[PDB]
Amino acid sequence: MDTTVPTFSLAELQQGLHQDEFRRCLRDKGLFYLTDCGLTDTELKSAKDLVIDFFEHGSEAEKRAVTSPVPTMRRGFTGLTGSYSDYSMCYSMGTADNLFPSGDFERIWTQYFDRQYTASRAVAREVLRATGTEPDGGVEAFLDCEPLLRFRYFPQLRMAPHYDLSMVTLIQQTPCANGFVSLQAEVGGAFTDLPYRPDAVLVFCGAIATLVTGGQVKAPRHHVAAPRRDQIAGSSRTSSVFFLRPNADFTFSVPLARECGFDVSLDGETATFQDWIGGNYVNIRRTS
Amino acid sequence: MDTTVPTFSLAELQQGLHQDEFRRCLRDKGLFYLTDCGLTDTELKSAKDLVIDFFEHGSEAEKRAVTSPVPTMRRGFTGLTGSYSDYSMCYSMGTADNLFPSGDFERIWTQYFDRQYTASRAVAREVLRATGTEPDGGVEAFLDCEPLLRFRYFPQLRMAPHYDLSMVTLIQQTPCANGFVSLQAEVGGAFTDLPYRPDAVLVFCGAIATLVTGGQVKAPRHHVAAPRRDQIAGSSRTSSVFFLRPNADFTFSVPLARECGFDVSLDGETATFQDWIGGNYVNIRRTS
Amino acid sequence: MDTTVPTFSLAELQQGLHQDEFRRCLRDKGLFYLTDCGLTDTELKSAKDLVIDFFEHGSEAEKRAVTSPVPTMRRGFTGLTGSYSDYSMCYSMGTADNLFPSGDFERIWTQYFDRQYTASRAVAREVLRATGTEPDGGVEAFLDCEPLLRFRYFPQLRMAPHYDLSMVTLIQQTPCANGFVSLQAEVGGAFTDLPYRPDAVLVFCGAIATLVTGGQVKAPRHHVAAPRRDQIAGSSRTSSVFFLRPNADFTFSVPLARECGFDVSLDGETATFQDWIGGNYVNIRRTS
Ligand SMILES: CC1(C)S[C@@H]2[C@H](NC(=O)[C@@H](N)c3ccccc3)C(=O)N2[C@H]1C(=O)O
Ligand SMILES: CC1(C)S[C@@H]2[C@H](NC(=O)[C@@H](N)c3ccccc3)C(=O)N2[C@H]1C(=O)O
Ligand SMILES: CC1(C)S[C@@H]2[C@H](NC(=O)[C@@H](N)c3ccccc3)C(=O)N2[C@H]1C(=O)O
Ligand SMILES: [Fe+2]
Ligand SMILES: [Fe+2]
Ligand SMILES: [Fe+2]
Repeated sequence: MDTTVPTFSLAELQQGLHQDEFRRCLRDKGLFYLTDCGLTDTELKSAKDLVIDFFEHGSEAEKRAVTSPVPTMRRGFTGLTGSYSDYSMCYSMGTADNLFPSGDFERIWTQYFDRQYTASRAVAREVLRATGTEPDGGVEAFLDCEPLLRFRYFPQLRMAPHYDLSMVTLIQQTPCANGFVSLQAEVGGAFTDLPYRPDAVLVFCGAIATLVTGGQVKAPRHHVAAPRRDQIAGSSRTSSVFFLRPNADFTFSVPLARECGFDVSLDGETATFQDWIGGNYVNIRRTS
Repeated sequence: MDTTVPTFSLAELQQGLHQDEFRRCLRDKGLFYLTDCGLTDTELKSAKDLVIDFFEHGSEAEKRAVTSPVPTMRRGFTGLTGSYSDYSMCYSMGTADNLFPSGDFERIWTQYFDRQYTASRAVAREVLRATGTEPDGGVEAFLDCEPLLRFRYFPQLRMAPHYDLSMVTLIQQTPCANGFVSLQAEVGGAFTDLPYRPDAVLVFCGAIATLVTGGQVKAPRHHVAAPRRDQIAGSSRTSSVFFLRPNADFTFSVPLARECGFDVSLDGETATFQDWIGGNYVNIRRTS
Repeated sequence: MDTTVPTFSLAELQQGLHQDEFRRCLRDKGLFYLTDCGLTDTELKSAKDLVIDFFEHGSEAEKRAVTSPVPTMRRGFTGLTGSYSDYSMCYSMGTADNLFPSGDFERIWTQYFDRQYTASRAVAREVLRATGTEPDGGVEAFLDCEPLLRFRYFPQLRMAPHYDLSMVTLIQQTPCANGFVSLQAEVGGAFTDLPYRPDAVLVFCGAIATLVTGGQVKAPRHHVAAPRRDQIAGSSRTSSVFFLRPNADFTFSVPLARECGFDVSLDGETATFQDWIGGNYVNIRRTS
């Protein structure tokens, strides 16, 4: 195996190009960079700009006003002697129930969310087409789902190894000033760098892609590294992480789940996502 | 915001005093000290006395006889080369299925439990009244619930940051001989000391208060710190932690849950506590 | 209490010998070594031989071909700059859906699995008989279940303290060249060594034995230690861990569960294993 993380143009895939390369990428790697999907650096920088201003310059009171009463990191702001936000701050959003610091932030972030949600649906549609997969209930009902967007600022592991439990996850990063590459994934049994690319988004396949396709798609393990010390000046970083997550009522075959590695304890022949994961979303999982 | 942790007299709240102060405390802080609730230092010391004697002087055989066959810390004693109890010992009780080292311990601990359970119900009734909340099924059925009391001796973080998943949690501590203040909570985005007060109990609102009230009550994050070394002589401590926990069949609105931050994966319009958390109680949660 | 970990011959127990000793062992310890159960060192070495050859000498491509697309450690190979397998490698199997590196490996490992599954059922039948226990639905339907076998190579804690959630767990180890004893369990409130025995398998009772027997069987806590440094040359080791796990539909009394320490949040009077643990198997649990 070439252990190179590939790149695909969404526009080209949608035109039927690179069918074998894409399908083998999904089976053997389960991650790739995606160009030509409507996600520019320019917009990343505009959404990034307005939230970073809020993180640095918003007051305790303004933060409070967009903090959920339970600290779940589902919507709004999460700071996370001193503060939980010493380590990192988060801003989360979905298709509704959002908490916005102002009308300007709302306009920018709604647009950014919608662009990520469209791209995510679109790449997912290609993963399903590439694998000949018709979800129970059909493709469009499956993709009209329960996305979660989290943007996270890290001051100068960071994140332990895990796989995602999404259909797909779209990641936009900003680079470390000092060049350190924090995001890593297992490819060919070894940890491969996943650097910022100004022209592309990183796609990880998650365990729901494995499930829905009957095991035709790998859900790779990945983690976020921390610098040496030679590299701990200018080591701060941000990431925009978009989880395309199924509806609670997403239904699948139990015997099929078993065949691809899922250690289910489910009686009978079909089950729902809620049956499997329970009554709260679980976005990530460790192999341990 | 004043980030002072307030104190309320339960007797005064029950007479309708400090309505605005209490309601704003619940919304903006979700914790407070409570006086005038039937919980003296004297009784803490009497229950504390008899269990500490058991911890230090009870034999392996006497410990065994009040240890559950599965090490869940639900009832009885939990020790928790050498032993799991090197780090800490626990004594747990509920409204039934209790394991008591003797008739004297049973009398003292039953009375102590009942006083904490009454106070917990009583403060919870005030939180519900303050927020205009009628639980599905009514107030009294909601409060006749599944409490758990755990008393824990810590030898000289200790507890990672979390919020509780109770309606309310009542905490009585004994101080460190050397003055160190181990319990901390986020208030105004910063870690505030929560010291022993001889005349008062500390109340944390938990995520069930947030849920049942439709988001009118904050569930604060809190953690237990460890000394410096200048403060690691005389750093042992004890805490009595009373979780007022809903019945499995406690029913709530799914859309309402979503509106206040709960990242539910629940199909349809109502759900039960068992639907949400699953078939075992989960007492605490991290934001991570 | 004698805190010696006892040994029983399965053949003798099946003939009705040592009834009191066995029953008191289950109640007070919940672990023992088992001889005369069809599990030789010779076979351990033959299954061990062929998998260790695969771990050291199988290629990336051959590993890939027996790796599940989701990294669950349910079937096949789990490696677990550099690799997740730097720390340890795993090989997992069940009664079906297995992934085998070759016809020779398959023959050897199928036979090894079957021998462990037979021994596990057989010792479990004795635990149930010793405690006068008839599972809902009868003994044989209960024991025709969902086993999982994991073989794990550890290079030179390792495993945090936990109890198992199996009916029983059978452990075959190979020793450290340097004599260090990694596996430890709580017996008499203290950590007792559990060394390799060439003629015997180690049996841990799990929480399902506690549950099904109404609390007549202890589920002990255990952990895997790491050497000093004087003992970190020749500290690598392997273990074969067989979990005899109930069917999803295993049914028990909720009030009875409560009586023995299980902190269930289950409405009504009976429940299933799936109700209690959820839709994925959970093999181990910490007291924390
Ligand atoms: C590696 C990842 C793709 S998944 C991981 C992590 N996951 C989350 O925050 C997610 N659990 C979350 C969303 C909303 C509320 C609570 C929590 C995240 O972000 N990391 C991404 C990254 O580092 O690139
Ligand atoms: C911060 C807290 C209010 S909640 C936290 C912790 N929680 C538990 O022990 C509880 N999970 C438990 C009860 C019974 C059986 C198993 C476990 C506890 O005690 N700490 C309190 C404290 O330190 O003041
Ligand atoms: C102490 C133990 C008896 S249980 C513990 C651990 N558990 C597992 O690997 C098990 N969770 C597993 C099986 C399959 C897929 C995912 C995970 C294991 O192995 N250790 C044994 C040991 O060290 O002797
Ligand atoms: Fe991830
Ligand atoms: Fe707590
Ligand atoms: Fe174990």
